Amino acid sequence: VNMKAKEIIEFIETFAPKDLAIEGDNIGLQVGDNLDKEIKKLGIALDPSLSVIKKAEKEGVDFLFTHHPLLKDPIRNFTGVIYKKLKILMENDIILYSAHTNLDICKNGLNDALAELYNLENPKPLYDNGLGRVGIFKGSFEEFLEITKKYIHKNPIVVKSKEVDDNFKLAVLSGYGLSQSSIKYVAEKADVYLSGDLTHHSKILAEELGLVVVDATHYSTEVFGLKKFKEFLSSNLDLEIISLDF
Amino acid sequence: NMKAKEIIEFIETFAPKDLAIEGDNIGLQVGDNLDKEIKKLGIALDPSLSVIKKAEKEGVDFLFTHHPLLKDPIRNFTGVIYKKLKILMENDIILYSAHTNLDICKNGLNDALAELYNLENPKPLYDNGLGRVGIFKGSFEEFLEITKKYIHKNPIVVKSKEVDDNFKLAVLSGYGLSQSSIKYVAEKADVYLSGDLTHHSKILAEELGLVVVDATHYSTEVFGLKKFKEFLSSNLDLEIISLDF
Amino acid sequence: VNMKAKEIIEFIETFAPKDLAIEGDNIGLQVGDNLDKEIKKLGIALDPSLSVIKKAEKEGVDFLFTHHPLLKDPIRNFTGVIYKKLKILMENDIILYSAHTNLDICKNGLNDALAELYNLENPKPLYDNGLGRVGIFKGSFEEFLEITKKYIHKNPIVVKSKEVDDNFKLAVLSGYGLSQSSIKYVAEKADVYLSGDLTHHSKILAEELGLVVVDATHYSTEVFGLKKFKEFLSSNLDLEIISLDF
Amino acid sequence: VVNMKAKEIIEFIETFAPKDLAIEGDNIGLQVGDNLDKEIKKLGIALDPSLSVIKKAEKEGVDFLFTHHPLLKDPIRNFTGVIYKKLKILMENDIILYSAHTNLDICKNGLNDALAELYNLENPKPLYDNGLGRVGIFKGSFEEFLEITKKYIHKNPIVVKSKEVDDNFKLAVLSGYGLSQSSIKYVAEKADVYLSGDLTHHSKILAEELGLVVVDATHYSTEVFGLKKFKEFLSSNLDLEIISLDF
Amino acid sequence: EVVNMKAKEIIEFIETFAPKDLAIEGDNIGLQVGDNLDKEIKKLGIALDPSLSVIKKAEKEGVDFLFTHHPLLKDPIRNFTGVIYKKLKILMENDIILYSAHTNLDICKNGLNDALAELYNLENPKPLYDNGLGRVGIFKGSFEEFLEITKKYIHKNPIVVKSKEVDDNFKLAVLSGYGLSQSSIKYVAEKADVYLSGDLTHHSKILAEELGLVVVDATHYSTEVFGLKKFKEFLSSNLDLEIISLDF
Amino acid sequence: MKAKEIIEFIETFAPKDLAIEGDNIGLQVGDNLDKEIKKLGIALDPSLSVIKKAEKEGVDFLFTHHPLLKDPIRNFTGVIYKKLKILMENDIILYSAHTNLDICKNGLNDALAELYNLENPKPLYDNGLGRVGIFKGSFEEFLEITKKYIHKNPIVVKSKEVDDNFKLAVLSGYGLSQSSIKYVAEKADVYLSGDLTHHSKILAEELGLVVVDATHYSTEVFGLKKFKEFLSSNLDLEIISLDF
Ligand SMILES: [Fe+3]
Ligand SMILES: [Fe+3]
Ligand SMILES: [Fe+3]
Ligand SMILES: [Fe+3]
Ligand SMILES: [Fe+3]
Ligand SMILES: [Fe+3]
Repeated sequence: VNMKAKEIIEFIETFAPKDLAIEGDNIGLQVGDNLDKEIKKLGIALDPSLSVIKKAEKEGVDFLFTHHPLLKDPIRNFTGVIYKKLKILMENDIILYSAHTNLDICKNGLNDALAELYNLENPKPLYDNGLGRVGIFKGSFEEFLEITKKYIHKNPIVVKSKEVDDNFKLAVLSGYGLSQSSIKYVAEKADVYLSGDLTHHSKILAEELGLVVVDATHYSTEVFGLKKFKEFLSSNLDLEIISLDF
Repeated sequence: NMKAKEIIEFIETFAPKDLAIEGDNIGLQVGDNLDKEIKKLGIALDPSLSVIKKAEKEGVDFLFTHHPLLKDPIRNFTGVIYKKLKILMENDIILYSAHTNLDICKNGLNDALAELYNLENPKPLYDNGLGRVGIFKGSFEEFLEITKKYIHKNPIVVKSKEVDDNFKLAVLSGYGLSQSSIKYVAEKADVYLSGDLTHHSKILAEELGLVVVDATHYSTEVFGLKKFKEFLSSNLDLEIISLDF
Repeated sequence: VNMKAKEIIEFIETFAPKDLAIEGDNIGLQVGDNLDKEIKKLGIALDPSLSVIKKAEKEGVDFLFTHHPLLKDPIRNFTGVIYKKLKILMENDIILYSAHTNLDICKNGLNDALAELYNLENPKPLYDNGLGRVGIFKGSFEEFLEITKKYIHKNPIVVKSKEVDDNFKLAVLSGYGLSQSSIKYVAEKADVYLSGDLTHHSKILAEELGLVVVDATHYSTEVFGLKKFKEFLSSNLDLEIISLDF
Repeated sequence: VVNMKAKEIIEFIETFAPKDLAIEGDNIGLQVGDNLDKEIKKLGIALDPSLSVIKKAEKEGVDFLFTHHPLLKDPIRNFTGVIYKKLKILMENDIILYSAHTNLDICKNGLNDALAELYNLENPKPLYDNGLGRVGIFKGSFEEFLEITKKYIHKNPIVVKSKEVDDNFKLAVLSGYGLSQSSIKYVAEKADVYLSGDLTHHSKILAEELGLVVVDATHYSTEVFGLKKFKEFLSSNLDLEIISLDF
Repeated sequence: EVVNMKAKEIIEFIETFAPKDLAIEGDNIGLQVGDNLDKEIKKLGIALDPSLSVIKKAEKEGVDFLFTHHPLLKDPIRNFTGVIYKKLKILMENDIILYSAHTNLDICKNGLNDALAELYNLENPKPLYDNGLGRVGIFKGSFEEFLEITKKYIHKNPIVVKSKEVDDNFKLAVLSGYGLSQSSIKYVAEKADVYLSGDLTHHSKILAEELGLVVVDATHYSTEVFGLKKFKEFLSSNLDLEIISLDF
Repeated sequence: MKAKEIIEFIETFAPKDLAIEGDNIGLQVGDNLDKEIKKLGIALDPSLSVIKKAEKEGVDFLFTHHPLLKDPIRNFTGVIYKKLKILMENDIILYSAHTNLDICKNGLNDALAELYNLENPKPLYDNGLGRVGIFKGSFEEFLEITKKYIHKNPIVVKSKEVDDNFKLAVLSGYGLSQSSIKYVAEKADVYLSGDLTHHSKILAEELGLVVVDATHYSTEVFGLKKFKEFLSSNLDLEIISLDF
């Protein structure tokens, strides 16, 4: 009737194998010791934030799955916010486990979810490492925008660098894909780039290159696919599953 | 009648180059003969392709920008950088930048923000001299109204906690909302006004209880740049126009 | 009535200022959040080992002072031994604070304690960074060994590289001072080197250089001064103070 | 005689000297240019994209400037002085500047092969692992080797005569700068005589210690020999006016 | 029967037994000091360390080829004074060749780690590390029997960190030389119940106790000399050459 | 004289702290510095032929400008074996003063500045390497001095015309790196140094810097001869030169 933590981890890693993760990505077990324990309640979150972790404790979550890792940069002192987070997780024996870029890259992962939403014709990986998707959007720019506003984020920032003809090349990248080097790279591959976390220098670069950029936010472009992932888990596992920051 | 070198001298008197932080690519970006006579000065935030085309169109012969032309060095000349350099060289337009030295100098871009908010006892925010922090003598709502009226009509507010009157306000013009900046400024201020907020930084601010106001990179720098432009206009017998503001 | 964690820390840092610590040394607060909390029982240990931390919990220690830091190398995952250690400290809100090389180097610190035991004439810092002491031992090698056996370690390992005349130059370094580069450096400054943690290649180097090495162990050469430090805290603070691994 | 698009010239050149033959880090390919559909009437070839070469190109109506050496080895982020003057000339005239560097040194019938064939090296092999240089037996006397050097490459090469050289010796050749201290040490294990360019003092001393005979026929002349072969090759195959600018 | 050998023939024989490509990355194996390898060799000396006393003893005993396990230098130098001056002077004055097989001798079949694995009759032995250093397998006996073997054949009073109880038929890891660094302790704690090696220091002792890994320090010197004696016997059996040991 | 006293005299003239970062100056090969020295040899290079000659002529202390090794080693075979064997077997001390001798007062760069009688000489680089000042004469007069005192057939890169009373930079040894050409072109009309190579020649032409390559060997040996005379005037020692 009940699942062990290691069995949940096994199921997740079958869906999104850890070796799909890009170099250096802190995927896998973040916080935990005994993985033979039976799990009462699974929580899903975009971020292992202090609010999310307090909510997990509040809601009786003992297996906390997040997309973003707890720490990118390693530390050797435990004070302030990280102290408050670890204290809640350790005192309550809550396991924290992450699937980050392996969940972005895998089949039916976060980037596939976007490609399917826009029904990309002949989709291909955007980067060599498997991040992102690119293909033809069979419709007008205005229809593309409507889908974006309806399903992802209502007031996306649009950098309308040039006019966009019907049946354009659409690149999608869930999360933060709007770095300067990404703008330069994707400008060679697509007419329109849908992603998150636009900043000023990247906006200027897109305008110079004629790449239309749509910032539908880091949060919404990932949560769209995370919601799919949650349904997938719910359909397949005999486990109570809740979302914490979406 | 003014030579390019005396415009440069005037600017460098206001914002000495050694105020720029280590590694900042400040000073002459593109140019050769600085004895050249300058009839029309253009000021811009960005040396973008459209700014450079506009410079050429308006007959600008000295183009001042806040952001340097290149941050990372290159050794091939194709695409966008080719198009930009071709316009500058073809018209012998001098391109000169004052970047963090203009952020840091007295009455520079960060001081302009500190003065707008009338910060009491203002101090540099970082050791390298970037940013300002001091007491805002008023309510958070009064601080917001000033922001909306003079800087940006609808800033993003990450309202991480309640803010009492006479709070500590830190300001940094441009991009000051990196993850390490959020962590640092959270120890020094109740409210942080800057530009270019992204997701991980928003989350950090909420965790730390630092209220962040993103009035955009563009608007927080342009506010002080306009003041810098009027200063140049008051002191130089030169036609001076702005190109991207 | 009770003193706060921050005033215990202030007292310690007055004796051994953090800026005395050598470059890269992970000194100061290791684990903790609220330093305004009141402290009823201070525990002192050489090592923040798992057994020391369990003993702290068992004995009701709320402020754990150790000489060695919890971590030298930073981490970004929390499992196994470090998980168990942090869990005990955090669930019980035990503060862990360390003074490492700043306690080695400061006046009347661990190296001064050794120099004073041997009544070194005109003692000087051994290294430029302030680690270790060197001066004249006004007596015979045999008298020096008897002092070592009575006060530090009952059976020290002696690498008797050459004969030692009376009134020789003695270098002392508490803890691990017997690295290969230290042997070479100290051989130019002393006839006899008293420290801890001898290994094979260092023994050979000492023999080649004619440097007499006395390994009284890493543990005993630090514990000697740590006891002095504990007495000093006990004399000055109105606090219950116990030792955990000595 | 007809006009060619710039991209068609680049294609031909890269067929002869593929870019993936260039050693790690070498800045080969398009140096300065945007539109490669540009129509080319006159191709200029040079060893160096020097200021005098580029001025000569402008003067002579060159539309496509090929050089062996890249314009920049180390990247820059300011454009003043000499580089400003060079770019201004190239951009004002939209002259394309393209380079094939070590990929031209290494390819079949490239600059090093040209030397190896000149000396009729028996069973020639690549000298370095990366494919630079050639080494094989010279079937003749040291004096005959020197005469060949004098007749075809450079009239008065500097000879570091570290030891006597017997007939049928192992000869290593490297066009351009091949006389670094580390090259001397490496080649001394592989050859009796080393023909290259740009000898300096420490390298001379090292060669004398190791007994390696070094012949400095100069960086310029050892590359220009093969570059002339390359120019002749282009002229035979392309219906283009082709001129040389610094040789 | 007893004859002279050229140095290159000795080197070829040693490298057949312990190929240089077995040595781990960065290990300074091979020719340490020497020029002409056609040199005729009458007397081969074997040592753990190319120490000053070993090199003096080599000179005194007329050793023409000095084999050592540890290389003369780990870190490169560009000045020649003090002890290294004294050492090189003795070798060069007498043209004594100094040659080393270090981790290639640790790793090769019947090398120093195999010697330990065979001594403890390890069941189904495997390399302990990826690079081939060390061996690990089941010790078919009690911990006390393991300890008895250690005391009789390796070192009489080994330091024992008895982090936990050890049942019969436990997993034993062995590493000849210095194998008791902190990172080795952490690594081996996942692969064995008991770790036999040398050069224990305080931090490593604490870590072993935390992890429950039983550590036996039978010393760097003795855990290598055990296999080096085997190696010497092997050379003596195969080469018609006078062979002596210098620091064992 | 003891070796340590010779070393003391040299280091008083050319303190080791004047040497640039990373320069391997001081004792190269030696143990006992109480050794009695009857005969001192001076050389530019501690080459194998110099070291053989030192042995042949009975030299006890070998002073060289260039250090024995720039890059460290951990094996001793081939040429370095042969060199060390000669020095150690004979306990010949090898000691070097390299850039500290280039930089010190009346050192190798000052020797050149004094030969050309440079007006108001200044160090060329911040680290003290090289000298620059006005040459009070014609380019042709400068060339004549160069040919008579330094090197008979210097290579001249005549990048532009040179007027009388021009700014002259001098650097003994290897001063013609690409980065040096660019730097010096801002500070001088004419650059006198050694070891010219192709790319540096092209840069000098582009920049209009006249470069005179009087060779690495001759521009250092000129000042080394002066140093040898200075040692000879002051020390009661037999002193010979080995590669000049
Ligand atoms: Fe993300
Ligand atoms: Fe900015
Ligand atoms: Fe310690
Ligand atoms: Fe070349
Ligand atoms: Fe060993
Ligand atoms: Fe030199």
